[PDB]
Formats: sequence, C-alpha cells, structure tokens
Amino acid sequence: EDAKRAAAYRAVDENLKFDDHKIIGIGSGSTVVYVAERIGQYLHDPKFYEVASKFICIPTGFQSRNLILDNKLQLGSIEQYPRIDIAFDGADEVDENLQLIKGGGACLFQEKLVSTSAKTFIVVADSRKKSPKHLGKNWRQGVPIEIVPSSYVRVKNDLLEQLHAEKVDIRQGGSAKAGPVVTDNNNFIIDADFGEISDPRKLHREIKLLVGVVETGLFIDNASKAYFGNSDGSVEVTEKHHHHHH
Amino acid sequence: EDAKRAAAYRAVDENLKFDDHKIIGIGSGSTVVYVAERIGQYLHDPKFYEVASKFICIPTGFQSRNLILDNKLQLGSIEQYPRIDIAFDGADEVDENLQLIKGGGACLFQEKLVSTSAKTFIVVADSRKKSPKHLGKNWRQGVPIEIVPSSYVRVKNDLLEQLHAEKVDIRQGGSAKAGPVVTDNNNFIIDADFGEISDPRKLHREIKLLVGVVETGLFIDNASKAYFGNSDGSVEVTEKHHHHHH
Amino acid sequence: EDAKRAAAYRAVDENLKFDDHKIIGIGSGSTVVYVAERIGQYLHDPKFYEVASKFICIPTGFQSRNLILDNKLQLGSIEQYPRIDIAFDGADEVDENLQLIKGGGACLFQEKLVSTSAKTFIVVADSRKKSPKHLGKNWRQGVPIEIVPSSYVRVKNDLLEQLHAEKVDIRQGGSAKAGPVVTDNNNFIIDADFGEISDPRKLHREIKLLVGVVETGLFIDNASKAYFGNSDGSVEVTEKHHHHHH
Amino acid sequence: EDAKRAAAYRAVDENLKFDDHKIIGIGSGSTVVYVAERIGQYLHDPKFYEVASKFICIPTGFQSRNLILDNKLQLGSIEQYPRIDIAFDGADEVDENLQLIKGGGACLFQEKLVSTSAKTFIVVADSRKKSPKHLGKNWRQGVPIEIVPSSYVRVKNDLLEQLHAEKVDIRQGGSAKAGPVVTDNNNFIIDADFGEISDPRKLHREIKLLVGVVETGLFIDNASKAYFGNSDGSVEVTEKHHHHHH
Repeated sequence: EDAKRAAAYRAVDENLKFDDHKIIGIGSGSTVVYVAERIGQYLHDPKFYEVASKFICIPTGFQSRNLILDNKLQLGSIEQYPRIDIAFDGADEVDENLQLIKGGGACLFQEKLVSTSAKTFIVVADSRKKSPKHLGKNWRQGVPIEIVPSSYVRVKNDLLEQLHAEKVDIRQGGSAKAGPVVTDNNNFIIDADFGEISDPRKLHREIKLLVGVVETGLFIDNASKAYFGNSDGSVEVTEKHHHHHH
Repeated sequence: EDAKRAAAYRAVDENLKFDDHKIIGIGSGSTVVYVAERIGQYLHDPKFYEVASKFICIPTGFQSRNLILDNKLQLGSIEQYPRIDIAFDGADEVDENLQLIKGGGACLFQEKLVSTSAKTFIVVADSRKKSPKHLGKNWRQGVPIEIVPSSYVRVKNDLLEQLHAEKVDIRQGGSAKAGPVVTDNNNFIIDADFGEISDPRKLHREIKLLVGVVETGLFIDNASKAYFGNSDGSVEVTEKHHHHHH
Repeated sequence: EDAKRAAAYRAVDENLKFDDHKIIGIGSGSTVVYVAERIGQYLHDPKFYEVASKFICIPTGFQSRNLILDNKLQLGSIEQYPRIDIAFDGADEVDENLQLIKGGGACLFQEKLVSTSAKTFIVVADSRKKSPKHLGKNWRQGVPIEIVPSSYVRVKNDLLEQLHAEKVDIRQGGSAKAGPVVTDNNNFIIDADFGEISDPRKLHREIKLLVGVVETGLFIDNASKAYFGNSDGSVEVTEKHHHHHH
Repeated sequence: EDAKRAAAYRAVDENLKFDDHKIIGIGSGSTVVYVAERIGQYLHDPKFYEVASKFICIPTGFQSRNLILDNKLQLGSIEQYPRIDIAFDGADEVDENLQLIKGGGACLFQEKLVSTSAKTFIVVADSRKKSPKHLGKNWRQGVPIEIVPSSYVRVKNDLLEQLHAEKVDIRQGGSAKAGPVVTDNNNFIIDADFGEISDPRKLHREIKLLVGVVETGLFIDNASKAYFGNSDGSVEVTEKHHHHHH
C-alpha cells in the first residue's frame, strides 16, 4: 500500500496538465486509489479547486466510479466524453516495451475502452509488476480474456488447439459467487496461461480474432509510461524505447 | 465434507422414487455434490441404470449444470421441463418451520425457480445450518436479495428506511472480480441483515414488492424436509410441524 | 404529434418550479419529446439559462438519455441523484384514478424506478390514452411485465393458472430482432391481457409477487396529474379524486 | 415463402447424411423454418424415426430453439455438443465466393458460433439473396456488427474514421422496444454500410480487431454450399470455386 501510493502521486503530479487536460480516465486499480486521492487533493486546494472542479472523470467500472464520487470529482461517461485527455490505471504485469497484462479484476474491457480512447495513458503499479523482460514472467495466472458466455467451450478449445495455450480456465467467482465470474458487461472471463510471451502484439491479434472473444487483457502500444512504487518510498519509471529511471 | 455427504445419500435414498420421479431439480450446493454423486451412483448400478438413464436433471446454474454432466446424468432445461418431480438443494440456514435462507452463492433466483417448480423439495445441509429457532441466528451475513443493477441505491434506501434493515451491502466480487457480483441473470446481490427473523413469510413479501428487487433468498413454505449431516456420521431430519428425528 | 406537444408544454410550464426543482426525471415517451424540448427551450432563454443550466436530468433509458443530451441538458444518473424533484413521462393508458399502464416501449422498469423516486410525477399523453374508466379499455395489448429470461414458461403458467390472465405472450422483437425482446436490463417482456382491470393495485401486487417477475407496467398511486393533448390544440387534465378540467 | 421451402427441402435431402450426421446446427432463418420442418418430417417417417430420434439439434437462439422443439426434435446445447456435424442457416446476402452477410435478425453471434463449429455449413435462401457478384449489392442495410453496449460511440467513430464506413447506425428496436436492440448475448447491434464489399475477408478482420466489437455479420470461408429458392419452384445451388447449377 506504501509503494502503491508513492507511484500514484508522482504519476499525477508529473503528467496531469491542468492547462491541457479536462477529461481524465480513472482506472480500476487497487493502486489507482491513490491516483483518485491525489486528484481529489488538488480539488481541496484553493489554488486548483476552480480548474479541478471542471475535470470530468471517466470510470472503468464500479470501484472506479466509486473512487471518483468518493473523491468528490465530477463523474462522466465515455459515451458522452469519447475523447479522453489522459487516463491512469493499474496493471497486472508490465514488460520492457510497456506492453501490459490487465484484467486480474475482470474489468479489462472498460479499462481498454477508456485507455485506448485517451491521448495519454499512464500506468501506476508497485514494483512487483515490472517484469525482468516478458509478460507472463511473474504474473503466472494467465492472460484474462473476456468472452461471450455461450462460447466458453469453443474458446477454450481454440486457445488450446489453435494457439497452444498452456493452461485455460474459466474464472470462477470464489465464495462471493458459485460458478463463473460474470463481468460488468455480462460476459465470462477465461484466464489463459501462455507462459512468457515474446510477441504480445501477435498473441493479442490471434486471441481477438477468435469466435467468442470479446476483448483481451493484453494492452499493446497503449501505455506511454509506467510508474512503479517501492516500499522504501522510491519510484521507478519505465518509458518508451527501453528508457528507465528513478 | 464428511457431514455434507451423509445427509445427501439419505436424502436421495429416502425420497427419490424411481417409480414416480423422472424430472429432478439439482441445486447449487457444495453439499449437493454428494446428491449428484449419489444419483450418478444409481446410474452405475445395472439394477437402476435403465430407469436412471431416463432421469432428466434440471440445473440451478453453472456448478449445478456441471455436477449433472460430470455425473453423466441427462441435462434438461426448466423451460422445456417446467413441472419438476423432486428437487434437492442446500441452504445457508434453516429454521424450525423449514423456512430457508439461500443465496450465499448468488444463485438464489434459479434455485427458487427450480425448487418452487417441484412437487417435492428436499434440503440437504450440514448440522450448522439448523437454527435453534429463527433464521438469522447463525447465518449472520444477511438475506441475499437479487436486484436490478440500476436500483442498488434505491433498494438499499428502501431496505433501511422502509423495512428497517440493520445492515445493507451490495455484495462485491472479492479477488475474482473488482466491484459488485453480477449473477447468472445479470443482476446484483444485496446482503441485508435483518437480525433474527420472526416472520420470514411477511419479510419476504415486503422485500419482493420493492422496486428493484428481482427475488429474495427467503424460501418460504417450500421445503418439505431438511437433512443435516453431523461429522460423527449421524443424520438429523427436520420435517413439517416441528417434527424432527435421527 | 400535434396533440402530444400541446400536453407537454402545459405540463412543464404549470409544474416545473424553477425555484424548487433541480433533479428532473425525463421519461421514455414519444410525447416526452416535447417535454425535453420545452425544458431545452427554457435553457435557450437568457431569463432562465442560468437556473436551467443547473437542472440535472435523470433518464429512463436510451431514447430518454438521448432526448436530454440532444436538448443540451445536463445528464445525471439515478444512482448519483436518487431523490428526484419532479418526473415527466408518457403512458400507454390512464384510468380515472390516475393508475397507469406503461411499458409499450419495454422500458417500464427504469421508468418506474425514476417515477417512484420523484416527489411529483406528471404524465403527458394524447387524449386516446384517457380511458372512459378502467385500465385495459383502449390499450388492448396487455400489461407489460418484465421477467427474468429463464422464467418465461413459469411466469406464463402462473399468470394463466393463478391469476387467470386472458392472453399471455412473450414479446418478440419484430424485424429488428428475431426472437424475444431483451430490455435495457437484460430481461424479457411478457404482455398479459387481463381485460379491463377493476383493481389495478391488487393486480400489480399479485403479479409482482410471482417467481420470475422483475417489475410490472402497472404504475399505482404514483401519478399526481395527467395531461392529455387533443389534435384541436386543447388540453385536458386529470387530477386526483376524479377531478378533471381543460 | 414458396421459394424459401423449395431450397430448404433440397438442402436437407442432399446433405443430411443419416449414416454420418448426429449433431445438427439449426439456424435463425425465416427460411430455415422449412429446414426444421423437413428434418421433423423424417422423424414422422417409420423408416427414419429411429435414426432421426437420435439427432441432437443445436440452436442459434430463440426462434431456432423454438423451431427444434416444435418439430419434436431433440434439443442440445453447443456447450455440451461443441463438435457439430452439419449446420443449416439462412443469409441476408451471399456473394460469388459464398461469403455471407448475416445478422438481419440480430442473432449473428450464436449463428456464427454454431456454423463455424460445424464440419459442413449449408445456406438456404430465396433467390433474392444471391448477389450478381459482391456482398452489399442488394442488401443495402449494412453489415450487422455485435458490440459491447458501452462502446457504441467508440465503435461508430472507428468504423467511420478508420475503416471509412459509408453509414453507421446503432439498430433501434422499432415498436417492440424503445431504444437500441439488445441481443440474446446482451449486446448492441450496429448496422454499418460499407457499399459493395470487394474483400470481405479483409473487412471482417479489420472490424473484428476493433475495441467494442464482439462479432461481425461477415461469415467468411464457412459456407460450403448455398441453396436458392425461386417462386417458380426451381432451386439454384452455388458451390465453391464459382460453380453453380440448378
């Protein structure tokens, strides 16, 4: 939690341009908590209250919608505000090229609709999310894939037989819900282990073309920067072209 | 698990009438596992295989659908088989009048559609489910209530303000899903604590009449018997009119 | 269309209180078009622009959401604005006691969630909607009933067998969609003919208690006034206690 | 209706192999009516009753499910029977290479899930469906595209801006439902006019990769034959490699 907040405040302070940005994407993170918190803080500041009052915040589902309202920020919809200025969100893993695995919380669809509608997309995470090189290195649970519910047998068959997935499960709802997770868009989630992914761009397209697949947890050529919090208060940043700094 | 299986085998053996019953409701239990198992066993028996081959099993959602198929039983739909002969299911709590709290797994709607379509409804549970007297005694988490998603503020307001609920939460999906649980019928779940419920019949009607409420986890005048497993291998049975035996 | 607009402008002018009302319910009408239009006109007026700029308009689904935006009014959600000051909507039929049949457009659920969240509810219609006495007199197509999709056989059976409905059909989608209409809340619609309905309050409760029923198109003790347009430009008003005037 | 039935009976008689085929896909046609009818007729025949009794018929949504049951055929689900032997369905237009436009009834998703799960796919239509050359020649209403509901602005923007669509509309529900059609999979439908489509394979992939797109009405390299009924009782057949005959 320590690390999570560190990354978030730097991400907002360095990238949110009070002169340029009005439509802000707020993601489904447990790290974004501190993004919404930071933005909320600017609204409590007499210096920025007037400009921050006018920010319209676009959610990526229910926790996100909640984080916005609870921070007293204006809540908009992506349908009314389709051109987003800047979006902040978490990630389940980030690779050396700022390709992401997302969807650990089953909200990958609206996360991607928002992030790919944004001029700038910023990821905020704790340092464990930063892979030595490839997606699928430390996030071992699979690429989340949102699917039409009637297709779960077909999609599982295709992922195994055509795409050579190593492991494919329809995500179940645990103690909160018996049987399959249903998303905010009324879909199922498959978690598909592909091992370490060397060509995530190619992998995404292959999964996306499948009959039954709604969207993948692979976010490709989208994030412009990722901020990673350390417990020790420090923050590392990954940018495009393999450039990284503290 | 011990206790759970004990109750299940007696429930089936004593109540499933191979001469009379063809359409069988199979519930969303973690105790029903052993009901489907028991029924499956009769199908592996040369004596009963021919009759049990012809059973059509009606599920109460995805685990249930799964338990049926995995036990090699014929799978039907409630729409095609609306008159069910006998249904078996679990319960989160059972009172002295065989009124039930159900919905701990968020499948209360299809559980009730099936159980109230059945001539006979049998509950199978471990002994912890058997209340000293009232619903809400040992199940402290609230009556599950399935609601239209846009209504969660309204329904919460009505439950608190009109019905004097003690605690009202929209169930969240835990680590499997960020934000609210979505059911198999695309709805939300509210868990509403009403304390110990002295008139569950009255309570059910009041909740059911609310704008936003789809169905309640209160199963009223439905169960004809409940079987309760003890670890010690013993099985207690509650029947109508406060009659109970081993 | 003539008549429809007449009723709408009087309804708004006489009932929208610029001093008292800020949260306005806008219904799913083809007559409400002219309600949203009228409200929009006040926003184009330098006298009222500042006050009308601050109105927050709560939709009852997609046409409604559209009418609001296209009239340049602020769009809110019922979840964020649960206490509505005044709501305007259409009706498929109105009886002498201002009980309504609604749901001809399959939006009855969100229509009722909004209208019953409002301090004041005003109906706007053309004169054909005004029954000589009872609901079911000139609207012959049935009471719309929103139902959980898996329950359509059960609900039809109950409506016929328990409630003695005269005719029960699951509404089909016509040329736009093969098979059953699916609502904005992912439900089916049954249209149930009960003939002329002498006790709509009793009828509503009976349908609402059924397993599978989400909400009914019977709006009971909700509307405080109804405005009816004539082609001839005239407007008749029905109020509580059988009082009617031009 | 005349023409529609002609095509259907020949399609079944020539392609349904009572020795080889057990799992049969039944489509969402208004022409398939006569396919299900024909199959049903074989079940009324003492010669074929025993073999046809064992056919399991996989539906492509509600009319289809209905056609199966009403013809007394066994009803299965694609999840339980994922490998389909032969599927029959209609089409909104067929080109010279047996590429199809489908989705006029908003059931394109489950139609494609079924047809692409089949070893053999046969189209049955009246002669108006047979384009002189290209898709989009006589079907002028657009390629149906199933989309996640929150994405309708984004998808419309992408179709116009990236793919140069000529016309893009979110399909509305007509008199049966105010606002957007919702499909059996809880999605919206966009009808996108691309004019006459010279490379439907390329077009399908481009639309399918879009954020918000669930599935397209472009069925590519799927149909092995198409039967076209004439009023005059005659039937024309298109096969692979531009081969056509009566």
